[PDB]
Amino acid sequence: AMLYPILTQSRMLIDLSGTWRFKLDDGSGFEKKWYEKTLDDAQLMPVPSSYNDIKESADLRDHYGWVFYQRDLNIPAYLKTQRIVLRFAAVTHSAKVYVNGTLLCEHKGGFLPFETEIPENLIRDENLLTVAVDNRIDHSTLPVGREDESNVLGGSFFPYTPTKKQNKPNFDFFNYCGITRPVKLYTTPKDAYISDITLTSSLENNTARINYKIDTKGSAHTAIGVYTKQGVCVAQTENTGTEGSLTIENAVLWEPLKPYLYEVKISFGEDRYTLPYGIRSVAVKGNKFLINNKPFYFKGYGKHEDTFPAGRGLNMPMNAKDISLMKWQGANSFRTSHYPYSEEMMRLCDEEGIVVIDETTAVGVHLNFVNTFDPIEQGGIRTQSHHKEVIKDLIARDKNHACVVMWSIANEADTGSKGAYEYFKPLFDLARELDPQKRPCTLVSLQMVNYKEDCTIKLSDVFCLNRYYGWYTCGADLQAAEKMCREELEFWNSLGKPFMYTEYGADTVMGLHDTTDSMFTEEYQVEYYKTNHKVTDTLDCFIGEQVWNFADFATSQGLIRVQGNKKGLFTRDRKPKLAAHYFKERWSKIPDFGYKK
Amino acid sequence: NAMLYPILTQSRMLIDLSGTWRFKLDDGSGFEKKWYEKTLDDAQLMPVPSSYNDIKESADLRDHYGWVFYQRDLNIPAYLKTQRIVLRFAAVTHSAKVYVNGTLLCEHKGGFLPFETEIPENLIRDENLLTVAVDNRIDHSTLPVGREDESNVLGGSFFPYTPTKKQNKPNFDFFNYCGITRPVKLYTTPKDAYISDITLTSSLENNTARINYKIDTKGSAHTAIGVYTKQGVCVAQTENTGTEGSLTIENAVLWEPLKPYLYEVKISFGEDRYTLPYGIRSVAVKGNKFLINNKPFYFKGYGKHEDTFPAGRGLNMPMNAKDISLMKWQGANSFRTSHYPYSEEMMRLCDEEGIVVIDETTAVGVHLNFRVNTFDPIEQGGIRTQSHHKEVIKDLIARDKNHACVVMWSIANEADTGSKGAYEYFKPLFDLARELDPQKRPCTLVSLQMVNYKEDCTIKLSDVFCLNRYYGWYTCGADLQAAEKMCREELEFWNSLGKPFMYTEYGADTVMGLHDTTDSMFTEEYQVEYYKTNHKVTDTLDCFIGEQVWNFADFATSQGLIRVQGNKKGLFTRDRKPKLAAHYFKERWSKIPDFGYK
Ligand SMILES: [Cl-]
Ligand SMILES: [Cl-]
Ligand SMILES: [Cl-]
Ligand SMILES: [Cl-]
Repeated sequence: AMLYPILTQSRMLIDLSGTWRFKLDDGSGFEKKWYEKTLDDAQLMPVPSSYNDIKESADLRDHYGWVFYQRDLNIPAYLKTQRIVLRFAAVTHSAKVYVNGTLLCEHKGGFLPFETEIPENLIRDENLLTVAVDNRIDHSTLPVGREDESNVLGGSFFPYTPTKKQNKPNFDFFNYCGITRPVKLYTTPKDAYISDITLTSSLENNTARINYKIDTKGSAHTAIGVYTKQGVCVAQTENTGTEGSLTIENAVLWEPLKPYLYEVKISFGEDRYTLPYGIRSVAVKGNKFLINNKPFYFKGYGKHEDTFPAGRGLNMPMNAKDISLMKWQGANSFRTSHYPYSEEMMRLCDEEGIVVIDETTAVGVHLNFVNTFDPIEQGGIRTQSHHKEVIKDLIARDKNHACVVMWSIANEADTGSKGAYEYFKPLFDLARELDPQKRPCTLVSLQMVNYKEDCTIKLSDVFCLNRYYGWYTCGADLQAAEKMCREELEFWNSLGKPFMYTEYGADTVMGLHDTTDSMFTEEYQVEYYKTNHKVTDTLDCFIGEQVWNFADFATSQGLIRVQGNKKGLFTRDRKPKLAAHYFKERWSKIPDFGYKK
Repeated sequence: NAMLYPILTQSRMLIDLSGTWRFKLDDGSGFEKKWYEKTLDDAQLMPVPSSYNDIKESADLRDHYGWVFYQRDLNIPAYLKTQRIVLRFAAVTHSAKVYVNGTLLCEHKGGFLPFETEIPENLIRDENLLTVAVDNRIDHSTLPVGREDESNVLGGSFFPYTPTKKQNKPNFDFFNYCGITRPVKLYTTPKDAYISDITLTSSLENNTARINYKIDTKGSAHTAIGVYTKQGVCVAQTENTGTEGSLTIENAVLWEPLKPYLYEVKISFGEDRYTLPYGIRSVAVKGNKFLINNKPFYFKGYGKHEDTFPAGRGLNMPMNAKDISLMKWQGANSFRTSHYPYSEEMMRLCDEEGIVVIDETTAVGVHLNFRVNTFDPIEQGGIRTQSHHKEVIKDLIARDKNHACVVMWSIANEADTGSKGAYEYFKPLFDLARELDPQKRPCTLVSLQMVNYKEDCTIKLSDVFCLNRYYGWYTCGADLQAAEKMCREELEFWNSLGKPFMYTEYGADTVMGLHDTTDSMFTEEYQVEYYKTNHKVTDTLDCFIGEQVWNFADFATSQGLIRVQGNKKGLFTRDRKPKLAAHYFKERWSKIPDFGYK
């Protein structure tokens, strides 16, 4: 259970972000127990931020292993009358958290929150908070790191021996690590408090019924009230226990680009918590993706959390800039490729009416780009257990978001190979079991020669395809790209279920131009997209287009990465390429609902 | 006036109120209709802290004239009422009205320095609204100055036209970024006895390092002070002490440029607890030398701006750290807070990192003639800024007095200091700065390039002459031989005065990616040749003790025919990428020591 920490009449909220001490592990930090004392001979690092790009050091950017963050934590003893909690919104990839040299918690998974109470007895007059952060990835982590597998995107013409041991990402984006999202101290009443809130809605005529389950610790009485934005109470139930329901007459529905959030206020004993909440329905019916019973057409992007110089770190001005650009362009949606995004972004999307495909950290689950899904004993991928935990934690965090309409279980896994169905079926079953709203589930399909053998066909409610007709195949032959595109997409269209692009694009360096089709130029990016839409616009089961990518982003180094991935419609500093203007024109003429009715 | 930086302590809560706020442009009725009394209706959302101008894609918002309203809910525990509850605004640009529920709590003028107000506990209901109205308007009474009838010298048209809407008329180059620029926080102290200010100075005579302290308090209680090394070893302490005293620091390590050392000075008063980082060092001007720890310093660095995309002037902690890392990579040791006080987070980071700072007021644009003279009597049209200028000096020194990194106060940038009345305007301000700084640091004003440079009143006022000169850009453009000759003729006059002088600005607009082997303005090669030409002169002058370029990085400005999407004089681009000249300076500054160059 991970409610977003907020300031309330029963809950303090103390941000610990700022300038922290920082030290690379030299192989002796745990042996010499650096967490027991002030870090010596240390640097300074902003928190929240990825650490890789803050300095000018390749040894720091390309570090392998642990680093140690630390700050002083001097708090009033009178907080000891309350329950005291340290919340880590995200520490990438793995964390060990120490207060005064006592290990308080550990966490695996770099993109979801975790928390620990501080035992009263540990809090001295002066305290040290130390966070050790591990950046290493392998066959057991999500995202996956290679072990003996070859570098496909960053391969040399002639092999060489690396100077130092390094991570081997099985994914494109740069392995930004550190204290990615805010660290905060918060409090709740000690004896009785709210641990979780679950809300589902049903629309009977113009009356919404909101079913609630309020999970609590301790013995007290539970109450719930639903308020309009302007502050009018529209439903209230007292002494309701855990489960109940209530109704809102003439409810205002949350719609894409037309958001409406009620405020759901909960009391339990002395505890107070307010959750914003939008009322909307999601259903797949035939080849339609229905939001509030209307056939939606996705217009948008796969994104990354990527800005300079914080890397993956929470950047709230850029989040607001990015949503503004989305509305400027006529987009209505994006996918959280390839990890859960910050709660601050997710809550902002609820407020702004941006639809979200919420995706796990499960990218790189692919050992043949020994079978990927062989038994662990025979060398198969070792991620399924953690994959289950990620699904649990992602849905627990994001279940109440109106903006989340579909779960993406994995990106570009080896879904055309033997054992893939056996790996994924329990994960799809888990997502359907745990999501109270029973939203659609998908996996994001890698381009593959044997596409009819993609186990997505047996599992997903929507088929989500990553396809690069005119880039990774048919480059500079867009007539051949159109023919190859049509041949495959007519197969998917024949299945009668909704399908969409979750990735399609062409690397494009701003400022490169040619009137005559030429890879990496701004004009070719436009022609690539025109060619694909010639096909997709004729297919009635094709219900959405999300480009790769919203913006240029950092990646590992190699011969096909021109200082990162250049498939953005915008540059890394959010400037529009020619194709950004193309999509503004195109999306201006396509309705959010009823394009393919 | 006293403004200790808010920190989390054993006696003090610190609750950051930054985040997503509601935001509404005023339409002329916001105060008449009392928008602050209810939830903002039909509002937008805006991140705090940030400038509001670049977050959306709206020219009407970017170029808005007048007021905007920010608002958020403020639901806090009633048990905080056993403490003193304070709302701290680190900066609201330019002027602010702060309401809790329907009640005006405070008003502030001055967009770049903090202000705070206690929240009366009777005002705190079960649910509260916090509304902040923010005014962006500038004129002859604000710092920075807005033009009234004066014409646009950097953005003039060939043919006059009537603007569609009334707009601000900046009398300064940089863009008029406004909004809640820096964090808003709630903090608490004990009610009955608390620390209001701490003043520390250093004494280094007789081979003995001592810290002198003055602790200002409210209420009645006992005072204690201890000084601690980085590793937490107490090196001096006393309990039940006076408000003023001194502590000897045995084995004292001095704060040095690029070799910082900060002690932790821990103070208690009653139940209140506060910790101040502090670097021990001396600053003095003697003859033609700028002495830090009695050694002859050479400034290497930049005039900066607080400018990043998309937050504008807003606090950007990752980029602050990036910028310091780039300065150290380049071999710089210093910068100037052009043209306004910077965030406390930046200043405290400079103390931690060993970056020397020239700390400048908001007084840019004090110039009505770039016929009424700038410093004519107010009643005949002269500039109306002197009263606020005094307040800014008091507030700046009160905020930054304890920083080792601050070695000089800059009283104003490019004022009309060659005109009649300038000395009379500035003498009380130099006197005030010298009276109020407990460390009595050097004072300067930053000198506009002017034909009659020998009449610059800086000569009668300043401890260091700080010159903005553009030999090879705004004069002698594409004639660097003439630039060298003109530069030498004037800088030999300054050298003949025998006092320390330096460049605080010099540079050439440079669009990254434009090149020519043959001297051509706006190319990366010309930027290098411009600097080579200037250094041919400055390296021969024994009283020239510092070079700060204009600018660290490209930054946003008002629109016009000589601003190629902002000011392009950065050594780095706005996204902090090095131009050819940034590599030139890395090589040059690598060969110039911080001490003993001249
Ligand atoms: Cl990627
Ligand atoms: Cl790609
Ligand atoms: Cl400027
Ligand atoms: Cl300039």
